[PDB]
Amino acid sequence: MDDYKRILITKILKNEVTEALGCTEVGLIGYAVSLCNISDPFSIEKIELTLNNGSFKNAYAVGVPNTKKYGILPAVVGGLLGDHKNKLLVFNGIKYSQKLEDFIKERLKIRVINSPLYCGVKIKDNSGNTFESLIKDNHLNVVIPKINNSEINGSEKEEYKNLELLDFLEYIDEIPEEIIQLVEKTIYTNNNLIKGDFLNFGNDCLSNMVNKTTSACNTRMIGENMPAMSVAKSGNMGIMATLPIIAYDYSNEQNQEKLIKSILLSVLVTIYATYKSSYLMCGCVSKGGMGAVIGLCYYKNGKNIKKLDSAARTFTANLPGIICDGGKVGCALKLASGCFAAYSSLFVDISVGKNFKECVENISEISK
Amino acid sequence: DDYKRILITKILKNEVTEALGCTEVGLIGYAVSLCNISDPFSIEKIELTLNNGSFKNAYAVGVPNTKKYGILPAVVGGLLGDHKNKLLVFNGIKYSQKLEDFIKERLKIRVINSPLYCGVKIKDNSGNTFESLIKDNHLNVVIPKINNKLIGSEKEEYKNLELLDFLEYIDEIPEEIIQLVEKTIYTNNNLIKGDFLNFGNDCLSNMVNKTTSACNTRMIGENMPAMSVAKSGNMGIMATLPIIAYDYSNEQNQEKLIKSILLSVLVTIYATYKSMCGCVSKGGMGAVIGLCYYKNGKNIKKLDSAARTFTANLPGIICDGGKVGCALKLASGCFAAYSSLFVDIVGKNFKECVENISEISKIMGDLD
Ligand code: FES
Ligand code: FES
Ligand SMILES: [Cl-]
Repeated sequence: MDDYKRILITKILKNEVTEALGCTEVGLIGYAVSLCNISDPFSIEKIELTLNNGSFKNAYAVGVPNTKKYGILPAVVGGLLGDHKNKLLVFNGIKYSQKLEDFIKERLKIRVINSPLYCGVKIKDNSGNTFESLIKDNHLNVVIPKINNSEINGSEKEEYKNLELLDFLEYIDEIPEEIIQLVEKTIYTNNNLIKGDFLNFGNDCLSNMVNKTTSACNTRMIGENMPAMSVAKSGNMGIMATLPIIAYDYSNEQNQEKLIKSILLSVLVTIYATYKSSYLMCGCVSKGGMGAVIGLCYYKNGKNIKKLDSAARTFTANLPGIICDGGKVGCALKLASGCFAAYSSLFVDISVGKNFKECVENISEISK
Repeated sequence: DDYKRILITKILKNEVTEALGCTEVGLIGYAVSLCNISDPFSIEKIELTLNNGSFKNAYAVGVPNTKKYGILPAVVGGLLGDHKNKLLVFNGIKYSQKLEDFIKERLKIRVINSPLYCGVKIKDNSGNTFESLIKDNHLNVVIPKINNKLIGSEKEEYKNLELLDFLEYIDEIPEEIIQLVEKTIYTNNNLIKGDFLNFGNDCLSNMVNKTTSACNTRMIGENMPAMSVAKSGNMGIMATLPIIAYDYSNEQNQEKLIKSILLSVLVTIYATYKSMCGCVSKGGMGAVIGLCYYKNGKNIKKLDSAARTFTANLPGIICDGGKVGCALKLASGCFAAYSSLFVDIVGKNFKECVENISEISKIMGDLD
């Protein structure tokens, strides 16, 4: 029950659980374009956007919220219309302009590079003035312009990646008030993404998990005007960490107290797995699904360390596809596979590590 | 028209065979039997060299007709069996507890990090030496030099066939092939014993439960054979069991079952010829195609969509955990094959998909 640990986990939770309107690809472009703070978008002579291929491929299939359009072009226009103070909720309240879209299309150049996360914007004005913007790395830090920080150090995340599973189990038993509100907002937000049926096999627990997870994932993908609660700057890791648990709870006890603790443990595990991991390819399901299998195991078996280690082991052995196909449906399919692996891991015991910590570290080593 | 019928029929008779135990123990038994020792009690030393990709998948596998698990009883079973039986070497053996204890004192196991390898070296109480070697794939007997029994240009022609060719073949099946398909259905249905992965009752959870149950029956070493496809019993289970379970859950059409099972076997052999493990990537492709034919008939647009979705939702490929890891991979294969029949998007068509999965399995094999 150390109070130093409680403040460290709280700061990391407040830093890694954030709202994002639209998928990372379009939202990141919109935020980077808004950071240039152009007063008159019609006074622009040239706009060059530099994106890495790893991320931003599949941006063509992503709906930009409040535009009724898909891809990079509407995301740039949306950024010119949005406010940088909104961060990844930049598309909120924007009034899409078809006039600005056609104006920008005949002025937009896209440069694609082969590198980790990168989103740079360079803009030439009709008066010679230049404006630059830059968001970099999977932690989405604004490099250009220099902004005031809520300020997690490298040593802080190093301390968190040395914590044990028991530390997260203790934390969920005495959750701060501010974190209870955050978890409840996460549950509400990600449950609101459930709309039309995407993959409904039956009425049982597993199919409700698959159907609700794939439905929330499709709602984001099509460009609906619903924010999502992302975990470690990934809206997919957010859905994967929360929706299989929200659906499991709906199919079982409908216990709001158990749901808060299981969702929180899942987010804590998802951040932990992300911090231990190195990026090169996807990981939404290997990290978010590990949070889900642990969170589901806590809902099902309580504070049982022998059960938790057995679910981590079975999940690591039944790990889904390394590479995601992308496109309009790829992520939804991987997330449905993640549901199956996380759910089925709660019924098989193996003999891939010897415990939760060794399992997360093993999945980290396979990222080569 | 009739040239294709004879080619397909010969390949069907050559690739659909009975197998008693799992490949790991059966391969050891066959390699030990290839030394053809007259008196097993006249042996001074036995060294078995195995690659790790098959050693780890053998430490808990039951050896048929022994009531024991692992490498030691498989070697003893090989000393008792006949090399003319190949993959059915453990058939009819009379296990000797005296020979087991005798051999345990003289047996050395060397483990190497390489593709499939199973070598046996034996020193006689008279100084004479006897060597055996199977490598790359079971039945590839390098030492001793043997005449080629089962049948490169025939497989090359079959590798160039279209999906339509298999759809035509299942509409006018020879009598000898209908008996083979019925024997395959009976044999693999007989492996279903105790429930392994329940999930209640649904078409999907029935497929999962029956597939994982048949796998567990083989894994524990029961003296009941399996119908293997391109050798490998796991590939036979994956190609047949999900279809047998789907048929039991929806209608009970024996005619549609025969055609769907046959198409699945035809696709499974095709995918194998167009090539590491791949039990689920090849057998599961046969299953999704066979299930799609049961569900939609001779519809090429549906079949193309089923292969595309399966290729995008492709399971693990690299199986860890152990022997239970195979049952988990086959349960994941059930989910991917079943769910692929409800989502439309990869290759673009069946042929491009089989060729694509083949290219990615090579990349996974180059990791180690
Ligand atoms: S990009 Fe991660 S699941 Fe698709
Ligand atoms: S060896 Fe093929 S699924 Fe395990
Ligand atoms: Cl096998």
